[PDB]
Amino acid sequence: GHMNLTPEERDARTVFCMQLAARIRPRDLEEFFSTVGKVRDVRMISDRNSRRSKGIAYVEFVDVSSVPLAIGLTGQRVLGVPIIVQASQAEKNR
Repeated sequence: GHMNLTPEERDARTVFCMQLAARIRPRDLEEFFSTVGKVRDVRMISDRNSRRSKGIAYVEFVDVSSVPLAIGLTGQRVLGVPIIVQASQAEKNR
């Protein structure tokens, strides 16, 4: 349980989006959440190198409660682009 929020908790609202298509746009992820949510910014790895994973992005949400929202979206697949439940959490707790 929380008691109060932290400034650094806002940093952690980001959602790691893995399993993505080689040819996804940055917007394809922000759209996919905007239907139920609000986006702060879009930190898509510029996946053009043609030799790495080719299926990753990090979307900054504006809201803590959209992290467990985004988890619940794992089994959709826009054009063939599902998302992992992973979140962009950290190996830290107080």
